[PDB]
Amino acid sequence: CQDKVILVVEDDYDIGDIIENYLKREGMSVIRAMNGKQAIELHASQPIDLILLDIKLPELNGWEVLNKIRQKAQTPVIMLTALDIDKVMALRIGADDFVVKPFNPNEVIARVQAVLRR
Repeated sequence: CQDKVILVVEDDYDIGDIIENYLKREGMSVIRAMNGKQAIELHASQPIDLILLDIKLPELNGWEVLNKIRQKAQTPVIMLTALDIDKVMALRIGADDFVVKPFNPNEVIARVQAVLRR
């Protein structure tokens, strides 16, 4: 999975930093988006292999963020979620996946690598 590019969409800087270093130490490249507008822009401009998307974003509803991206490409997504909207989350299995908050960062690496392999 070396050189695969992961878009990490997360408003909390420390959680994003934890995810980033775990992904980079496994050999992946990381691009950080702090909100949904940034996610849409960076997904449009960079070759992204997988999006890690926190549902809790400051202004946009994070499912319409996914919806907006999905109208464009079928880029794999792993949602970071607290587990409301249980249905739309079961929906994604699917090729996609989710990680429940709070999480062990090792779970993120495991699920990213699995989704990429599929």
